[PDB]
Amino acid sequence: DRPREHPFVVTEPGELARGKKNGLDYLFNLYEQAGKFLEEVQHIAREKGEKCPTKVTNQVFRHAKVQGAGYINKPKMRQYVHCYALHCLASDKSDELRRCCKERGENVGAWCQACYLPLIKMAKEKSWDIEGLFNSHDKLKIWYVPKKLIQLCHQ
Amino acid sequence: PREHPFVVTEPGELARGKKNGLDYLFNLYEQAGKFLEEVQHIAREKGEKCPTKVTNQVFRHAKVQGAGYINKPKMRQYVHCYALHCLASDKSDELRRCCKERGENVGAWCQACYLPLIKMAKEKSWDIEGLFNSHDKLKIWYVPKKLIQLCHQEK
DNA sequence: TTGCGTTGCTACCGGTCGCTGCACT
DNA sequence: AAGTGCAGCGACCGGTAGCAACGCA
Repeated sequence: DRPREHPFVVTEPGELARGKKNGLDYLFNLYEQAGKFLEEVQHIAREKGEKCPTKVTNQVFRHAKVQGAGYINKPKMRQYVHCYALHCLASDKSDELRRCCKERGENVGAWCQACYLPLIKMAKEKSWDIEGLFNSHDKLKIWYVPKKLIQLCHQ
Repeated sequence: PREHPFVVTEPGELARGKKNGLDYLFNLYEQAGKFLEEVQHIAREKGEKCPTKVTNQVFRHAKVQGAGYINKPKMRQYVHCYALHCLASDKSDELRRCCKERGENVGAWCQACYLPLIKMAKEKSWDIEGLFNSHDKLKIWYVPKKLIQLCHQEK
């Protein structure tokens, strides 16, 4: 029971998946879901007067799992947060990057390495990486900055 | 079961009854060492990765070897003090002898053992890692976070 | 006995490498 | 199916907060 899911594959905005595979608009939505689990946990925290998370803790993951959403797991969500960042911040540029990678016949893996360079430049436009994630956008607030992003960002 | 609480001691000065001295403390790392030695060897024979340092595996090893008394959090707590004993036993010992006068708790002994360390961080251009890497022992012990930042703050 | 403070160490955090499982010749 | 290439996510890592338990008041 509770089986594995089929791989992601690069899509244009709006585009739907090719059967036994998933699109990137799905991927983004997943994060939004995670959000709605953190919402649920936070409520379960006030009641029972426990400490209120503010971010995605392993708890939340555990929680999604038990309500049957294992598809929201820790390593995946980290694997692709750099991209969720891109989508949230400059959906414009995410969208274009998706097209480019689409018509160049890229796999999802390349996309990941690709999505880095814009973010870097966006940081150059600003300064503090954390700032961006740091409650800059209500959606990106709940997620931790990845380590790699931080070090490389300013180099 | 739960080890007798640590209590500050001069060099030598074997403690008595329901307590353990600081010489015993340091002897714990010495032991940990022989466990890493044992692990390293096994890995070779089992053709797996041989660690340069004391990893969760080693701890687990010892527990099996009935030496739970060597555990992760503890060693970490006191890792900074051991550094001193290794590097400048001279200075460590004086810290200890003084501490017999005031008869403070181990908590004090620790949070104080730092001052002399950071002093050594100077001269060596705050290359703590190098410093640990210098001694034959210590090598096997990951520099603690506090030390880096608490040193870094001064910088 | 009665209660507290200190501290040993369970138990879990946030991170993530690299093994499977899966999709195809 | 065996073989290869991808990628999901199990299965740990290194850290450390904070509860019990013990030893002392």
